[PDB]
Amino acid sequence: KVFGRCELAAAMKRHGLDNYRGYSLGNWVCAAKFESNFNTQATNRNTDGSTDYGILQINSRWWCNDGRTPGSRNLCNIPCSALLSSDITASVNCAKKIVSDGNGMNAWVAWRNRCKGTDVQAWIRGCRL
Repeated sequence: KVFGRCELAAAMKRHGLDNYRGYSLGNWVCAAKFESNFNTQATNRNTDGSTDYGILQINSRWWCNDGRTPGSRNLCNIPCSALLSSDITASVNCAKKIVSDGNGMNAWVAWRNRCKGTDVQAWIRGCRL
């Protein structure tokens, strides 16, 4: 599906995204919109048979496998299609392993370019919270 700022807020929040590694909820919703407007089925093909899927665009050469890449590690140790179902529990689950190594959310090129430095915790406000 396609989400609604608010609708996705409380979902991330039930999945432990509020504050995790000192990133408040707010941060999360914002990387969402500038990665794929809050579109789950959304995939995007980069240059070297590389692909970023769903809600947060977790890219295949590093985190998941879509059977095809000369590199392909599956650090998140899952199947990229886990990433294209409206069941967000494979994206959030993986995000936290992403966030956990070095670069924090600065690893979501659109979070460091569009919400880093802004008033993030607004993204979350009005969504009944």
